[PDB]
Amino acid sequence: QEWKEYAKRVLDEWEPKTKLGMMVKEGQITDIHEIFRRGYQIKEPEIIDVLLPEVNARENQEVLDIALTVRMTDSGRRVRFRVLAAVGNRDGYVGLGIGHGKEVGIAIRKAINYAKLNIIEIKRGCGSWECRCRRPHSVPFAVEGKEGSVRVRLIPGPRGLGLVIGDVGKKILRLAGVQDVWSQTFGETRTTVNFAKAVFNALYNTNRVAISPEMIERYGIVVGRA
RNA sequence: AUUCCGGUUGAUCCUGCCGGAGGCCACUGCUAUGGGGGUCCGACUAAGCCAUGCGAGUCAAGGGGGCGUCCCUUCUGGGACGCC
Ligand SMILES: [Zn+2]
Repeated sequence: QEWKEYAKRVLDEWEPKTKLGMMVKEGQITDIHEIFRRGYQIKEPEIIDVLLPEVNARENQEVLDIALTVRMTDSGRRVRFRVLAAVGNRDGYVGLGIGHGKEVGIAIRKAINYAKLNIIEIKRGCGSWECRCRRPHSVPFAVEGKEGSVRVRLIPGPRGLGLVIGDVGKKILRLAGVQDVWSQTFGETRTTVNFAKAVFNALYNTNRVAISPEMIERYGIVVGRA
């Protein structure tokens, strides 16, 4: 219950500034599923700390890309660090973020904060021909997501099959809780930022697919926590 | 595993090729304790050329002969089984 007591400490010594922060602090909101699909803005990392306190674990925190960028000036070179990171719990909830700094540590901190701010909620299940089980071990059905030039299609896979995707998408899916999947990617996958954002968009798009009431039972669809 | 990674810029995103990464066959450096199973080993260039030995024989119950043994009447001539 270390994460639970961490959440209690945050809720104690946190002073809300936004409407959603006030809702959480006063107690109108108790479960993270309430802050989604309502149009609210998440601008305080303390909200995510309180509602998903496990995202602060190192095992649940993943730094994806570190890049050095240069600005030219009459004096010389101005170096800056761009860090692309991802956080989340290994059940339904994942987030991705970008941070910039004069130092790698500052960039990492800002990227983690922005990933927490951008956290989303996904849907999991099983819709593969070779599995036909009813567990949230893979994506419920085939989805697509594109960022820039990279197009990523995620397809359900049989239980026990590893994550057949690049390293970046593999880490993102592992943080999101998905365990088995097949992938088809087109475009420049070496662009880590675009690849990660395409995987993130593909995971998010699971909520854009209309489904029938019986499909939930058929595919074992689970929203957010399981 | 229905996968990616490095490389064009002071820095970025694309198109595009090259390389890395896996499997199979052929030649080859270094090195090598065993035992089993298999449809492996002068096909790639010369279906180019070959010393020597062997790789197609069998039948005496189709036929007449020769050499040897035996049984012999006994100069006669007859019968067999061995080899040719
Ligand atoms: Zn399944």
